[PDB]
Amino acid sequence: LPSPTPNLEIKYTKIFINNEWQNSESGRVFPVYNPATGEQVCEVQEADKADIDKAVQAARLAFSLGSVWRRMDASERGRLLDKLADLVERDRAVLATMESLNGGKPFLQAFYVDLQGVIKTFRYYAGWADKIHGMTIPVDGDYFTFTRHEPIGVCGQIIPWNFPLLMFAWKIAPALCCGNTVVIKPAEQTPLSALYMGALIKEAGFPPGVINILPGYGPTAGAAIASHIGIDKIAFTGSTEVGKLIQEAAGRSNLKRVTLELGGKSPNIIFADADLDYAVEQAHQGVFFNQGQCCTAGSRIFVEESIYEEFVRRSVERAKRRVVGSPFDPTTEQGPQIDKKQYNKILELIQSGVAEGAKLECGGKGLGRKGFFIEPTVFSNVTDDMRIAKEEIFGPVQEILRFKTMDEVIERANNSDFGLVAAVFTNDINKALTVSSAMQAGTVWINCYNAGEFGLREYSEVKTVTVKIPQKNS
Amino acid sequence: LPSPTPNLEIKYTKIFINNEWQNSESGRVFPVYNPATGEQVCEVQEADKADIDKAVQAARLAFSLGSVWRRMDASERGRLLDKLADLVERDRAVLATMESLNGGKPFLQAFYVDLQGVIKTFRYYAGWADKIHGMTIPVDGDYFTFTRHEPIGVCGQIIPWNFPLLMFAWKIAPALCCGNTVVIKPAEQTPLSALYMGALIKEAGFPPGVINILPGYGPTAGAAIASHIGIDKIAFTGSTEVGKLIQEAAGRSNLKRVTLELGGKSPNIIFADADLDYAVEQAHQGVFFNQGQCCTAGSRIFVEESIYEEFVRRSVERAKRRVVGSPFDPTTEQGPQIDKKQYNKILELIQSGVAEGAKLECGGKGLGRKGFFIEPTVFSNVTDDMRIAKEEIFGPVQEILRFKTMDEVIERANNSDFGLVAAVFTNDINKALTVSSAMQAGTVWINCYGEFGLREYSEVKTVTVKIPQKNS
Amino acid sequence: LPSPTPNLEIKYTKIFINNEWQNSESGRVFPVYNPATGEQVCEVQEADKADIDKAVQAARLAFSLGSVWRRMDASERGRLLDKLADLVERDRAVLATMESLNGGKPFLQAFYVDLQGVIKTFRYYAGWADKIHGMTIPVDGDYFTFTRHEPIGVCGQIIPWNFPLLMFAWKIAPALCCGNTVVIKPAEQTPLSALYMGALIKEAGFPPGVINILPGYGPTAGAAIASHIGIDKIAFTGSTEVGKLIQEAAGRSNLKRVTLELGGKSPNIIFADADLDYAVEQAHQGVFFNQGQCCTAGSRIFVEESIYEEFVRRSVERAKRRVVGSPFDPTTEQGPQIDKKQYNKILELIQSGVAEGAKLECGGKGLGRKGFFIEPTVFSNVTDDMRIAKEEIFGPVQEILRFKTMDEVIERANNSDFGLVAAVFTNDINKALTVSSAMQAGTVWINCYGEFGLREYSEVKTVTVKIPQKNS
Amino acid sequence: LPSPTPNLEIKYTKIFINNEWQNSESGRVFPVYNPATGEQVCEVQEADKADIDKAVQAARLAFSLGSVWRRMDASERGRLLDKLADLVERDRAVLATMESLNGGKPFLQAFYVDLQGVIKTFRYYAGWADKIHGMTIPVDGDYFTFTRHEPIGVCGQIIPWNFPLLMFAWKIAPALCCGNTVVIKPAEQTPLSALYMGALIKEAGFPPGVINILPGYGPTAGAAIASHIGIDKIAFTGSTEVGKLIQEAAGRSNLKRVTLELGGKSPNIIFADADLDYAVEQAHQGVFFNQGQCCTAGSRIFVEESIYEEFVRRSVERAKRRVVGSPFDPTTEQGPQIDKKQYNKILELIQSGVAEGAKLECGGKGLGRKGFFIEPTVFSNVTDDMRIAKEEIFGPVQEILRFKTMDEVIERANNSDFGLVAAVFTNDINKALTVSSAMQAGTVWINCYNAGEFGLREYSEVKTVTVKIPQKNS
Repeated sequence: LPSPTPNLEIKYTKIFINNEWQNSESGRVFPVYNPATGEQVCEVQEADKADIDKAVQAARLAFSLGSVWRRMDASERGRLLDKLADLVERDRAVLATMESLNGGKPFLQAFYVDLQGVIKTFRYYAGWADKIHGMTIPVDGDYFTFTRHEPIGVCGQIIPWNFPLLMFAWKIAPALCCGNTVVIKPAEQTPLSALYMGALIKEAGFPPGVINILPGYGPTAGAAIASHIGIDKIAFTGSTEVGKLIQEAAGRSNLKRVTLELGGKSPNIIFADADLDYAVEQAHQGVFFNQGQCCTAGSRIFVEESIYEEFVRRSVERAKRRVVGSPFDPTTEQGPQIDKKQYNKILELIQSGVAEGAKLECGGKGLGRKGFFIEPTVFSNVTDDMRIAKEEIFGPVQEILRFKTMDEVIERANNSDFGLVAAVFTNDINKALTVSSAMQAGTVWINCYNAGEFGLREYSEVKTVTVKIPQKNS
Repeated sequence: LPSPTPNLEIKYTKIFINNEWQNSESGRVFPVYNPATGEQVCEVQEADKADIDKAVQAARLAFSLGSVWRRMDASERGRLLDKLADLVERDRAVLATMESLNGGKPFLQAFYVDLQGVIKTFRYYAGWADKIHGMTIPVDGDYFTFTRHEPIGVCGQIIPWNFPLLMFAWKIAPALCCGNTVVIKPAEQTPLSALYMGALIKEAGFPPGVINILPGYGPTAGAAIASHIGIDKIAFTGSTEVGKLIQEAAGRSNLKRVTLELGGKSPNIIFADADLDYAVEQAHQGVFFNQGQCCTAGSRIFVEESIYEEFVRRSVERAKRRVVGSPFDPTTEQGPQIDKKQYNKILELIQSGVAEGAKLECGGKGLGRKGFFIEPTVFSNVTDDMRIAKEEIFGPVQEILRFKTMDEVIERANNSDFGLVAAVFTNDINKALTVSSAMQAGTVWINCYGEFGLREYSEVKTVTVKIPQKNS
Repeated sequence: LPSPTPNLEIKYTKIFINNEWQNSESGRVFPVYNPATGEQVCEVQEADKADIDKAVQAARLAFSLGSVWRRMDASERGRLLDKLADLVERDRAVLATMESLNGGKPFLQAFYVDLQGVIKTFRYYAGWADKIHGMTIPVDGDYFTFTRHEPIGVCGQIIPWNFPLLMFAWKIAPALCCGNTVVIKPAEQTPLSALYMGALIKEAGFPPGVINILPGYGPTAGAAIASHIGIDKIAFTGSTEVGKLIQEAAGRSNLKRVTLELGGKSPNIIFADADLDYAVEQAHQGVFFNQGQCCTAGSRIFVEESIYEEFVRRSVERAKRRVVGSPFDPTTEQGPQIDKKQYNKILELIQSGVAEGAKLECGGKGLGRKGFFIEPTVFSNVTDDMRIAKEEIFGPVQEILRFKTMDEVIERANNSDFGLVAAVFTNDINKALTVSSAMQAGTVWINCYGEFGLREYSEVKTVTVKIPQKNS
Repeated sequence: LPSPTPNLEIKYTKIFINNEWQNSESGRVFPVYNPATGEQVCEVQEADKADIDKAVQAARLAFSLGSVWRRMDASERGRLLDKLADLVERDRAVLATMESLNGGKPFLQAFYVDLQGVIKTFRYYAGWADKIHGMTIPVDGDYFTFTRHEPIGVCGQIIPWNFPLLMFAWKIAPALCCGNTVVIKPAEQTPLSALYMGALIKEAGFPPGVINILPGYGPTAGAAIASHIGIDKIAFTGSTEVGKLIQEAAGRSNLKRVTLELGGKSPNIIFADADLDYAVEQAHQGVFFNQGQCCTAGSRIFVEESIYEEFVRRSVERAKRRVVGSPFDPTTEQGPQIDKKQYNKILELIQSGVAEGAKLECGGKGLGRKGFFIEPTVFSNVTDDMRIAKEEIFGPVQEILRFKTMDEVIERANNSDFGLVAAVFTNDINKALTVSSAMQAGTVWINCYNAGEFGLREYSEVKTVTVKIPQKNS
């Protein structure tokens, strides 16, 4: 029975470089708004190219070949990750309050899902730190070769406003596990949760310069990370046309390793043989989750002709009963959207689909004054060539499409540019295997929908050393 | 459209040690029988303690630090294996013939199944040779520790008569892959296909003393290996009673590494939702394949009450039409059993099932004089406590058991001592996953009937170095 | 500057089954001896066959398919291991005091060496719990195979008195990491450290029956674990002549998986180019550590003819300055031996070498009454054929041997039967690399003194599914 | 005692697409020169955007879900690679000769060094084909998650003239092992060895469109690949500034996965305790191997002050006796350089080094009229700031520098941009392990220089599939 901490103070507003709280070099300060009311919560220092340069120097130094962070036993790098989890657990009440206040997401969801995840992953990568193994290879001739997994160096990290803390956790944890020093840039709307983490990082005992958090805008602070000559690696996560400018700015600078976690459609495929009670509810929480604005989920839903009639009826009854309101209110399932820019971008696409063919089953407009609330929207009779089908909506809007054969859904769901996640609902083995295997998706869910070892391969680099031996034996 | 080689000659009948063909120290010679007629095929040299002693010395020398086989590149070890597959591929006709003539298994099945598995295995492990990797561990303090995966040494191997050539492959390939030297003992009844591999091993250009093949009996040849003080490792496969005698005789000698591969019942589970036409056929092939005498097979088939009536009625029609006769004859599905000992042991168990309540649907008796043929047998209304249910029959006899709930079969199929393989037939995801996860078995097949293989043939040697200063 | 807890009373002296403190079924209670003074510390419940049976049934239940220990997320098995480490860290002073009083080992070594290891391993295996991965294999035909790494079941564990708590930690941690239930048997002389862990186990929040501790003798409680039909695996550590009886008892029982961790010599090799200051100190601590009685270390040390003269001089001065006395006294380097049985067995072998050829440089006799104290001993001019060289001494006695060439040591050090640990001291790359590779050993240390461990505590399960059409 | 095939017939000169020899779409034909004499060997069909378009369509068809190459067993992909190695082995004489005649490499070196590498690589990846394993993860909750390793798709590969046939094998083999399809572009100066491989690809019985070979120029054929909207992945190896244009043009088209393999300096470090006879020989064959023009090689050598006098005196005697001449002649150690463009670029850098202080011990000038022979060159008393030290000379020019302490060389050798390969010569363990660990390189050789699993990680993409189960047990 946990509840949000009243009179929440935003104590940490300064830039975190080299374990020190510093002001901005220009002196400029940007505003952070509560999306639930529109009201300004506080002000945060605005980092720029000058601020990045200080943060890279701090991270580069913290990484040199005599550093506290390099002399450290790998097992202890996990220990500082494990103690970080303790602090996130201790301050579970207040971090979720920030994530509910700043992000907009309901409080109970921030406590039971988001932070649970945040805590889980830190403990996970704490376990990995002293288990990243290389190999010994029996190459030809009188030689003996082996490999070390070693840290890349200074890692630029840019995240969005979707899951400010989870994105922070999913990017910080793997990097430190492998022995890197991090220069991170949280979203211009949601830097608060990332900023509080700075206090826990200092408290957990992370060597100075290891993690530098720089709040600010994208084309300013973020583009400075992408074009920085002293950064070894960038890891971006967000939108496609911003992602295209990242790899471009990297190739002209110092050819830093680029990793992108871009958006893209995510089709749910629901067959007739699946149980209706579970299939409807899991697909409803797979579109509307976190107000609908997440790259991990997908609004696109393909339903079989036989159960299409019943599916719509079940869906509309979940939308007419979904509680939408205050993020601090324990009854609310849905919160507000992030931006005025976002609020308007969704309505544009809703009113696109209205005049384009699809049937407005429920909702459509905004809920009312203050915040960026949109009443739950469900569309029926959606086709592939519609604007709502190609460009995915990033809000509380779900599309219900009709399908006949198994070969039909495969080619219709696969029709997407780089980036796909799949979700099948079946009790037929042969159907599930066929669909999951033919999906051109990174991740395929079967009878579920909610969002490892390969994760840390992008945060360490191979180093193959070979030695001449006097005589080789097997 | 392949066919057996007419007027086959068994050219290789001597002991294979150090790439030479040697006569037995005693001079004694044992017979090898054609299980389809009872006729004597040929006479093979009989290995004993003396003969095993010479074989170990050949393998110990081939494993020494200066040796060609140790100095050799890992990639070359796989090269030789790949050449061995080549030679088998070329002689696929005659090897299948030997396997058929000696082992009873019908020719086409030994060609397209057994030898396909032989060729593929050598090909597979040929690829593993230079890809056995150790690791580098980041251990606390100013240290750097790495592991080498190194061959154990002389590996003693004893196989049954189930799949004479396949069992030979499955044992030789991984051991040679890791760079060991072998002393192998093929079952007394079926040594022929193993001894031909002797020739191809020399022809492929394997260093002398790497593979030593010794035909002979169990308590003479086999037990000499298990008790031998100069053998580093033993890998046995066969009956449980003999397996218990392996580990006991190994512990009282040098404490050599033991890998047993014993029998054990294998339950086929068939739910109502699965397709009948496929289920009946694959479960039929799950019991009757290779004359029923295989450790990998499972005689007991559980069928959901709903389809039980139809399943038995289908299962009889596949046994009434099952062509049983000459292995060389291209039409025959079922060859003869291996032994008089086996032929009698099966018949005994059938008349147990008859006089204990189970319904003899078809078969039950032997076919005719000469050979060891048993006509296909289906038992209906079989319960768990019956003699035929507990001890698994090693022949062409299938049991069909009634089951009600899912919770029932899981407990009932779990109720075995140590040997388990599973087989489920379902179209339900939740049913197939919840059964496969709950089933206490080594392998579980769903709607049908590697790397971890070579872990038993190499030993880890972890080396740690003291470094001046540690950096990540 | 940590101190032993003054009036340490043994609170936990009962048998730990199913998270409850139960008495002995027989009612008999055995005494525990302080090796520092010879006094009786306390009395502990003597477990027997009937005590084993209850513990097995308790561990079997906590492992059944519906159990809380089986439904538990693997990451949360890591959570209970990591929480256990906390409790050891919190009671670090208390548990080190028990290990010093009962084991005999100096308190500071118990706090900084023994218990640090204990904590570190519980933190290391906590991390592995949800990282034990199987694999997906692209096999031929329209199929899809994957492997599951699953717990074995009930695991019997028997450890010596060498590092009572470390041995407990090194055996408990991996087993639980893989989801097993453990029945462990600590040494008759050192059960106290193990039983206190029982209190930390229940406090940590381990499900009832998951870990069962049983204190007592060898042929009683130990053999009963070995010959138990309900135990799926045994893991023994100790002497070689008891390990031989373990495999035999297992093979005549239920053929449970056997893992033996037996003794065997551990040669140090010291070349002329090595740093004399570092080499003398590390080889001295490579014999005398934990009063000499450790299977992980080794008494025999080969020194090159060039530096042989100086080595003896440096070696005798480190023994003449080594303070021996009370384990609670912070100044003491060496404690007493464990037993009257041990004390006598060491002196027997000392005076053996005196009359056999080796020169008594120092030590030789005991220190006196109360406790089993032996003064540090060094023997010069030792050959391979001596009784002290073959049968390794398990006490505070080091041999110093002479070697001429490189090919000499490798043959002389290799000459051992099953069980070796090497240690090289060199600043020549080609010398170190050729010595460490040619050494027939399980572990080799260069200029000093994991993942593969948890494989013996899990079993592979391959599941293969038939698919409509296979694509790469 | 092997020999080159006299009166060599260059039979294969056309474009290779769908196992069919096609003339160029434009019709144009470009010349291929013998670098030993300057004389024109033959005329090859000139590929361009039009030519590439067809090749991609062939590759895409060979990759579709129905295709033979897709339905094929993993082991049968290994079978084809092994048969290709068989055929290379049979044709070892002509493939070496083609390499020797076209690339300028001395025949006996090309037979025993290069083609041993070509054969051994096809053999090696044949073995990997059916051993690309995924995982099964024990993820929290009632779920079962497994991963597949699946092929990416159509792979675009561009290679240089350094090792025309080794580079071919090194790109083809891993990509084919993982089940991809290939569009490969050999260097304009050495396409012959790669084109001949076309015939052997068809002969081995590779499905049509699995390997499409296109000989041609960079800006035409090469750049058509990096821009194509239907190529999933690109692997480039060559010069840095061409690589900078690859990652950029890939990010402007379809965000295809980019793997670069650029050059860069490679420092040899020789300590006093090392054996002079072996060290001088291996460091000499380090620089001068394959006419000094290989990214794997390293021109700059640091020699300890104590032995510096002897090392020069030893190196000057090894260069004076180094027989340079005709590649077909068995005696010759060194062939000609590949280009007039390359020949000129090396000479420029030499007289740069002469005019900058360094001591010209031997060589400097070219050898004669016809071909592009430069006589073995040794520079003495070189410093870090010099033009020859920063930019690596891609020819037969070695540089010998002096150093005082271990700390000095580690800093001096680490001072490089991106690419690095190290080679230490010592008999001291503490010296070797300190340097090998501290060196900011990818590969480090100890006491040698010379000619795995991590190779195929770049040619397949992970696919996680998670299943919801009724109840989870251990």
